[PDB]
Amino acid sequence: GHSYEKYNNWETIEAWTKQVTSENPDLISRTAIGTTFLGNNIYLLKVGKPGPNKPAIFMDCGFHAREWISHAFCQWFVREAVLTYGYESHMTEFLNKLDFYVLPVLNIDGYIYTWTKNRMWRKTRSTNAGTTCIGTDPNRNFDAGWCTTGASTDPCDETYCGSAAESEKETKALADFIRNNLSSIKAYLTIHSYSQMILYPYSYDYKLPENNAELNNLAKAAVKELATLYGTKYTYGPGATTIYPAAGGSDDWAYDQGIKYSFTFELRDKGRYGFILPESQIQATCEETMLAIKYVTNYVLGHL
Ligand SMILES: CC(C)[C@H](NS(=O)(=O)c1ccccc1)P(=O)(O)C[C@H](C(=O)O)c1cccc(CN)c1
Ligand SMILES: [Zn+2]
Repeated sequence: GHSYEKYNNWETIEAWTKQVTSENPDLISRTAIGTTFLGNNIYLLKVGKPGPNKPAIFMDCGFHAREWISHAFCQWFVREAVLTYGYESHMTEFLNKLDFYVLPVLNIDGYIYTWTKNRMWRKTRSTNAGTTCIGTDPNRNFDAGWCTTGASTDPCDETYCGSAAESEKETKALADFIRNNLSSIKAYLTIHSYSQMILYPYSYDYKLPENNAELNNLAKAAVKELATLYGTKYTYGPGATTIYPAAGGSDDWAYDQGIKYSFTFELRDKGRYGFILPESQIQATCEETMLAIKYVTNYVLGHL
């Protein structure tokens, strides 16, 4: 069965998306936005109090298969939203005024592979012509300085950028959805681990975003709020200098679409456990991360 303080396999997460929706139809609707290479359904949960128009914030988890705390956070976020609506002032206004588009797992095929074969798998599980090597790095597969830096053109490498921008069914599905709903999406948030960072554009170039000062002030405030809960220290800044240059990322691509608030989160930890974060830290990690997400949400709403 499903637990919010354990890592859940896809079969369980899938059944969870159905159950949590069935149990909260006045706050959640579920749609599929596409299929993965291996035929799994890419679910999207629209969280919020239904109403005409409504702006939105898009958040995805599970870009990279082995980053299990990411998948855990999207689920945690959804429960928080539904349980506290009507009782906590901020979440109530949030869900009244806007929708969160939550995509609990993008790279489902890879996630399954980490459960069944190799816990440290990263990429998708699509085949590549002319080689036995499997998979593309989804966060090198977007049309943002595609494959110009921090990427590989070799299918056998962990940062393979693919045959072309959006060559992967999953990345195409996400890009198609965001393009189809551009007018309403005001912020883009993508969840990864590990390193304890909040990153903003650009990662494919050392150039700074037009609203760099605002984004830095936002990231700084968000990390301060996150630390209030358990003292967890994050760093923040543009992708290229805060971690390293990496072209083709979803956050850079979302920003260049005109989504002015675009962030990558790198959750716990700093490398003691790395990708293999113990389930005993799921609760604390998700709790402090909620604070930063809600802070960003509060800000974005005030600057519509
Ligand atoms: C521990 C994390 C820092 C992950 N890095 S990693 O798995 O150790 C790694 C190791 C070797 C090559 C590429 C990535 P990540 O979440 O996978 C970092 C991510 C990416 O590589 O896609 C990243 C890096 C630079 C900029 C961004 C923002 N678009 C995002
Ligand atoms: Zn990642």
